[PDB]
Amino acid sequence: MEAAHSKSTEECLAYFGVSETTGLTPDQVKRHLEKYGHNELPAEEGKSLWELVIEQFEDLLVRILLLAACISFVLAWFEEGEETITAFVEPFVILLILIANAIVGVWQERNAENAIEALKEYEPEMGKVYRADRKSVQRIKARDIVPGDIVEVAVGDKVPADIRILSIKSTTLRVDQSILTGESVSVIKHTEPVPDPRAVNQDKKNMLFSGTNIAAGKALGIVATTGVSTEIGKIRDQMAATEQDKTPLQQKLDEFGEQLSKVISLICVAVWLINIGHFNDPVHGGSWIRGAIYYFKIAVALAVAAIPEGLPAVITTCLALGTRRMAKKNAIVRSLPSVETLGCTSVICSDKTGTLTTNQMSVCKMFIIDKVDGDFCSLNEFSITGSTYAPEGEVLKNDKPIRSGQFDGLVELATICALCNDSSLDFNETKGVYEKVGEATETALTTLVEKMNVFNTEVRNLSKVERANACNSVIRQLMKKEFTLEFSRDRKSMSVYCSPAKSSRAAVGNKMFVKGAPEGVIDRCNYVRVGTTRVPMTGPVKEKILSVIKEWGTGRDTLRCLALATRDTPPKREEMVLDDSSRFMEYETDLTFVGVVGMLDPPRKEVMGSIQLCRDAGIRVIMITGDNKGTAIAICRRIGIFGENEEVADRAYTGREFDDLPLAEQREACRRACCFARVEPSHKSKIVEYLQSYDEITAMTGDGVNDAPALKKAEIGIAMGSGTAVAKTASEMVLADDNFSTIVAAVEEGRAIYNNMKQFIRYLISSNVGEVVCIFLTAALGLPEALIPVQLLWVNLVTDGLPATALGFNPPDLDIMDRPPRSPKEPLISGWLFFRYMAIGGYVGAATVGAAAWWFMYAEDGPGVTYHQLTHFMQCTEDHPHFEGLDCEIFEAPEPMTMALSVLVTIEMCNALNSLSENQSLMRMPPWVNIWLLGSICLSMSLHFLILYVDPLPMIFKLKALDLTQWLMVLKISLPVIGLDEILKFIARNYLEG
Ligand SMILES: C/C=C(/C)C(=O)O[C@H]1C(C)=C2[C@H]([C@@H]1OC(=O)CCCCCCC)[C@@](C)(OC(C)=O)C[C@H](OC(=O)CCC)[C@@]1(O)[C@H]2OC(=O)[C@@]1(C)O
Ligand code: ALF
Ligand SMILES: [Mg+2]
Repeated sequence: MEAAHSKSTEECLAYFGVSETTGLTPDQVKRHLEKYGHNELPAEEGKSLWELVIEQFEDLLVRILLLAACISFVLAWFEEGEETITAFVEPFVILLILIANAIVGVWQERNAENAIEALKEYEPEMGKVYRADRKSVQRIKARDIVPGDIVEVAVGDKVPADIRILSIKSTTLRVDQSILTGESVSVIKHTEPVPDPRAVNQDKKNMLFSGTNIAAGKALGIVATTGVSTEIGKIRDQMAATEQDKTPLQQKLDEFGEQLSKVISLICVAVWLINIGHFNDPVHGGSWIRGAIYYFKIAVALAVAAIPEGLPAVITTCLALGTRRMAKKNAIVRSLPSVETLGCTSVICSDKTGTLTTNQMSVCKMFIIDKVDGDFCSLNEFSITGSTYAPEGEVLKNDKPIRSGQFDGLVELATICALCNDSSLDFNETKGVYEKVGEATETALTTLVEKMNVFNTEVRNLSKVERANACNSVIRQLMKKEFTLEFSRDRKSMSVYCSPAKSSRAAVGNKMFVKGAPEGVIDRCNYVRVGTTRVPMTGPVKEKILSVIKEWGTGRDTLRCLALATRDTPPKREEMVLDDSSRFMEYETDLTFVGVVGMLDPPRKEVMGSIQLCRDAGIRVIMITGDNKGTAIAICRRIGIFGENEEVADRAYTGREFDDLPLAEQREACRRACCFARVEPSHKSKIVEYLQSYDEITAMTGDGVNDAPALKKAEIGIAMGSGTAVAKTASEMVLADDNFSTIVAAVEEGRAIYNNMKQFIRYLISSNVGEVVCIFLTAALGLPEALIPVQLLWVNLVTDGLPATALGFNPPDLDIMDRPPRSPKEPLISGWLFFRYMAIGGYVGAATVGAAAWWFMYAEDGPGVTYHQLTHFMQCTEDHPHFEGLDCEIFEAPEPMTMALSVLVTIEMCNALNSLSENQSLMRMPPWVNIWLLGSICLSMSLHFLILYVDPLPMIFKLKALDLTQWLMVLKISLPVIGLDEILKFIARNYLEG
């Protein structure tokens, strides 16, 4: 039944045609079970052993790299009897690399806790229903419950399905709806219909939602919806499909892969445009069965030269080290790519209760009557320090430490708070902190009495376990609580009947201690406490009291105010009907006013300063809470979201107010307003979505189950350490210390890491640019293979793979948190830098080829072979009278290819030094700052020498250890790339922007 809250109790029974007295018939259960299904959220584990491997090769650059491997494999059979020592190594290596990068990712992604499974923990196993089978209550499986079942719930039970309340058996039905609102405050329910068909969950006070637990009371109701048709089902549904969108950096890499395929499939064709002059002459020495292989030998040569392999290993390494670095800053990272994304955060959507606050009710203000004289009435106001449930704090009279035991009014005030209280305080020995037992608004009273200590009970020597209820127990020893007149809706108040300790039952001295809403209580007061004396409640007195409650109730404070009064002469114990709540108000009349306490969920001390740091960083903070707007706006003023006296008429909306706005004005409101209160779980994710339509990298912080849809939807989901498991499993990061200042340091790292990532991304790509040009020349000019598609691999894995990771330890800027967040669409290479790295790629491509061609023309151990005959390396064993010189097997020798490799390697060792900064010369900024970069380089060099000397290594790379004559030439070609960029750096900082 949709919108059962809008219909009456009798209208819901008619919808299913079920008797409230008997229940569903076994026939009715059969039909409903087939129609609506089982009351159960569908489990979901998308990650399987096979499907996690398939998605690894879904990358475009992987597909291109894969094909080459296939091609490499095909072109390995055909080989002579002098070079057949190695043939399958290149394809084998490509395949191995492909598997390794893919395999590592799975291990760093498969290890993920399923959020839906955690959500199903809020699904009870058993349920209590009434059916036509047996007259007694049947306890069956909760999944066997169907819409129409007459379900009974009691105190401590967990609500199985979304239920329309039929009858409340107890006086009141208190319900904890923290899974939907994020507030643990008990909600008093009723059976009256809620006319508004668009009312939110906080408004549906006649409904019982699945997953929630009964705080107190017994009730009977009818099932409205089951399974995914419930409010907790809507949470489950929003936690499916594409859980996380690609990071802005991944979008840049995906943009790179797309345009890279447009180039390789054009350059190969560009070479095809060149090879025309050879097809003219009628030659049958190289038909179509051999002349087409030349295009596949350059395709795989351009593939490994274009695709920046090794980069997935460098990024993963840098991100893994960044996690451990942030781990020491109490920041647990569950998703590595979210690190880069957090640095680009411009908007932080935050939760109020438990996140911005401590989720621990604290009484901070209280006043009693000072003196009364006619129209004059002064008060004794006090302030209480402490933001936790712990008995740590003092009472302040005009910001002075004054003992509460002196004031007789405070002695009676503490007495009421101790007795008229169904809750207690407990010290968790495992966690080492004080926790509440019962109602939060009641444990606050327990904590207050402990702080006050009106009888000066020596408690500084008691253990923390015994300290919890020390001062409260002292008061209990004075007054024996006979019984309590439980809370009523017609009263908005609660009283307890107490007799003096060690006294008869027919004795005189019993008292009733009342606690409730200020309006109703004060109106039922006819007297006023002045210390130990009593004066009549007059006009001016009542008005003065109501005035202060008005101030504490609304304003910069906005406190939950409770009035405290006692019945000096209560009815006799026998003349009080306890089975009738309608008579309780008459019992709570002729009261004597004592005092008023004010309580609130206090903000954390490190929040206001943190938000300011976010504002200084160019990041705005928005509050999205399920709490009421009144406290929401107040807390916003307390932490700096709103001004102390700023007009926020059009800067704060409720859930219902937000739903009334059209889609256009809703999207706009997310950019204007900063406070959204009394919202459903779906509202939070919708606000994030709207902000993501402005291309804003938005983050989400929370701790509750109702935050899960927003935590998942946002780019960076942040969960509190002392929060729910659902919140953690649906988040990217977890604040272990529960500090909001941790986020500031996390963003600082996120910006610092990316800047270092912004360097070796350029370093590896610029290397690949020089490799493509190198292959483009030798393929379209006539020269033999200068660099084979096997050497490049080791270059883009070990030679360049090490200095790239070494650039991840570059010293970050000092003004990194004084600059607004970078644009998500900001390109890595554009403008002058696009031309700068274009010249470098052309230099490396030229330098490399020249080196291999230097071993021919101007050589020392090579045959003088000029350019007029060097390009025709194919015509040697088939054309001798026009070409002979020396040996025929010289073009495919392991000597000139090593010369090109030695230059390429040495250049990248120099290019790594140029990649230390964007527009800062090496002369100005010392190259010896990063000791790690020198190190990567040295290791690589040795490796570059290790790959030469150790004979079983140049066997597969076709290399040769250069002598003094050949090496020295390398330094004379690679080194002037330093001065090349150096000028380019000077121009960009003297003609553009430094
Ligand atoms: C590595 C091999 C090169 C040849 C290549 O294909 O990359 C291009 C291409 C894909 C882009 C270009 C390359 O374009 C060229 O260099 C033009 C080649 C013409 C030569 C022919 C003349 C005879 C990048 C490399 O140019 C240089 C000059 O820096 C910069 C940048 O790339 C980045 O910022 C790195 C992203 C990982 C991209 O414009 C990028 O495309 C866009 O999506 C970006 C944002 O990616
Ligand atoms: F703690 Al909330 F909305 F879940 F403020
Ligand atoms: Mg919360």
